Amino acid sequence: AEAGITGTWYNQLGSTFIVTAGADGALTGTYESAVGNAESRYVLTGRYDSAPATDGSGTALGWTVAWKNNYRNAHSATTWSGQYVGGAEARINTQWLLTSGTTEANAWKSTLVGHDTFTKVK
Amino acid sequence: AEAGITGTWYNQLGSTFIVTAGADGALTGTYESAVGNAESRYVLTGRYDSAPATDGSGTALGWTVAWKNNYRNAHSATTWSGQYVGGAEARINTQWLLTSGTTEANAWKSTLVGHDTFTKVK
Amino acid sequence: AEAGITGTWYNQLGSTFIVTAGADGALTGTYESAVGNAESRYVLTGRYDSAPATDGSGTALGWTVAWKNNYRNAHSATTWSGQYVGGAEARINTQWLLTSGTTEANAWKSTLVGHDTFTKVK
Amino acid sequence: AEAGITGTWYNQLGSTFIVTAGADGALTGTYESAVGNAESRYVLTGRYDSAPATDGSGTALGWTVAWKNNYRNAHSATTWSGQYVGGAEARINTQWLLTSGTTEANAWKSTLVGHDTFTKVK
Repeated sequence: AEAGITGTWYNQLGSTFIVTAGADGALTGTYESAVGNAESRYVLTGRYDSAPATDGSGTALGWTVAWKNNYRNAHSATTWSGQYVGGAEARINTQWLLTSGTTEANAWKSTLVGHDTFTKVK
Repeated sequence: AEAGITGTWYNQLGSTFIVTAGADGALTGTYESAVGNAESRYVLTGRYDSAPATDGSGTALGWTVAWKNNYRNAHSATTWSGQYVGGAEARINTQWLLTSGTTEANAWKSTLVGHDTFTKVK
Repeated sequence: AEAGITGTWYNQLGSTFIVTAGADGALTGTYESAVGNAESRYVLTGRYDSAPATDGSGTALGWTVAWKNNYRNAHSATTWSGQYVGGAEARINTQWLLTSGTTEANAWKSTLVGHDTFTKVK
Repeated sequence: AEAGITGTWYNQLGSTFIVTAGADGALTGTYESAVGNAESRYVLTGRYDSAPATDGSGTALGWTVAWKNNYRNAHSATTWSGQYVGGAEARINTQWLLTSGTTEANAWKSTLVGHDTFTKVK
């Protein structure tokens, strides 16, 4: 985990994120998107639970990206929840939630759900 | 947002979290749980998208908590995605994803989904 | 369960659904919405798992509604997953997934997630 | 849709389901699982929204399976929400919710979320 999490990751839709896993469970870095009302790099922050593992289990982690930078303000934020699996073909499997700021009347339709798999190879 | 987000929040199950919304979209603080394989305070980190809003919309935000501290290591992490609505009865409505580290065979059943509403009053 | 599930249910946003729980796990009925690109009644079909329960547990169930009737065709369908809890203040607590038909390029943003609580009283 | 939906489908974990799409939006069939506290075939029921589509969009659909048959009673039900895409390599992409019957104290952890992709080839 940590050492193996640090680095560049790519998902199936062409997005990339670079992260540094800090000794005490922190994750900091940037996310560069491929889809959405995104454009350029956005700051990402999150945490991971190291014990993590005498039965080859994954390391649980999560992070958040608010879609605002100096070129765009999409009034939304996405959170990814999943686990890191290391080795030859290390990967981070996640499920995500994207919430948009809405009026109270449209709040029932404010959150989208999806999944993404990230690899060290693109 | 920001100023109105900073402070203590409580949800329906008795959990509490104290957060500080930083000028440039950061959210940092601690979460003290009521349920789970949690015990005491855990560090939380996240982001919010300020524009946020000439049509009284909510401010989108999200944060992560890895369930590890000096008393417990639950090998899991939870991410909350939602929006802040201010005013008299300000609230943060969220949907969350809790992922546990599993072996590859049980990864299909590694993530729980739920929702939580936080208020300034408990 | 079954007998206690049969009847009319109302949720917080003003929607209503009438269902009949059949002896062998079937659920059939109609859903009349309050929000969405819905208008009138739609057919609903689903299943419930009866054992259900010497430790007052809920009865797991789920159903689907395709948003097409003789007045509207929203090209979408919603599925509700949850459990029935009987008694004085019986309720059905659910989480739902609403998927819209999209082109392959927008499929990442095709599903919304939410929750609804239904009661016998409106 | 309909005609193209009728038939046998397989997902990545080895499960199979046979479905018949009825002229008026109904879906009926059986699901034979590969994972879970499942064993054999279970009845499935659902709906699809036909318009469906002059811009090659998918057909939205959903179905439910209660995990009870003459050999097992797992006290749970799963709902799948997604869309059908036809052609050479037709597929049904879905997100699912699996709810277990729990006591009120564990209801916060009663629902698992995941995704599955089904193809006509296994």
